[PDB]
Amino acid sequence: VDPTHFEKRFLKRIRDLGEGHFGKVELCRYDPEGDNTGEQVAVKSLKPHIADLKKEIEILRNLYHENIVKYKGICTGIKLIMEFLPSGSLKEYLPKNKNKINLKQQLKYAVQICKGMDYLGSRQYVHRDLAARNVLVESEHQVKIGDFGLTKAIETDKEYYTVKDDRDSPVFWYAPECLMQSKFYIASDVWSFGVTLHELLTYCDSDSSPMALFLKMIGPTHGQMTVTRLVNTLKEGKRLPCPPNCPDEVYQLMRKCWEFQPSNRTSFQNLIEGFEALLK
Ligand SMILES: COc1ccc(Cl)cc1-c1nn(C)cc1NC(=O)c1cncc2cn[nH]c12
Repeated sequence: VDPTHFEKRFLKRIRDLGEGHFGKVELCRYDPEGDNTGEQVAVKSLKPHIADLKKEIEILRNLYHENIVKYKGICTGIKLIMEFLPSGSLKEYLPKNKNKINLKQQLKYAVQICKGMDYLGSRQYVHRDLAARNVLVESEHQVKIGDFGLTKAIETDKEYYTVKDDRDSPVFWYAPECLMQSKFYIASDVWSFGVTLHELLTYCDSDSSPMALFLKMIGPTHGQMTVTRLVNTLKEGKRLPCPPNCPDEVYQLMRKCWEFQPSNRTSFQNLIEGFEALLK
């Protein structure tokens, strides 16, 4: 028997966890004994794109890191089986736990995301969807990168992957090169980290979201010119403001993620040293 092969007949749905445009994550119990004693697992499936989910499954199967959600297996069409993290994402957790989470804990979460991202980077992968909604909460002390739906492999001796299909893109988290030429470098993930760091520092407050803040800067009435206006503001050197109660030294580390040219951005290794210096 293969412990990574899950039988559909024993995979019992409890409740929905969340959904995207094409994919959904559900809480299930894998109950072969039929008595509700089986382990609870997170299950990713496509709504009634199979090729992309199969590639996501193979990517996650070969990632092994404390700050990366654990692959458990598959249910053959296919479903992706992972460990279940009941606290859900930072987007859902932080607004409900401001009393539990202080700056020091926010900076440790920041270091944790950089380590998981730095490991993905070392495996020649670009995430392309690094946002707080994709960071899962293991406990009040630990976070994990929780989804790899847009992840792509960067070729050896090549510095980026060029994306053909940009239809479901989080443009308010995207670096200028991604917006202008659909070019995804590891430095593009560093740009997205800075935006995810802004979210985490504002406790994922809806009124202060990256989307809300940028629309206040560029104007909300440009329709189809919105990405063009976004690129214009970025070219002008304009950036997301300092989160309230965020010290300048943390803001300055965030500003280095957003250097217009990919080459001038601080790397994940560099950011880790930065946060650890502030924690000590
Ligand atoms: C990263 O999260 C998502 C990614 C894609 C989709 Cl389609 C939904 C969610 C989602 N939305 N929300 C609101 C919560 C989600 N997920 C969880 O709570 C969850 C818990 N334990 C383990 C895993 C693995 N993937 N997701 C997990």
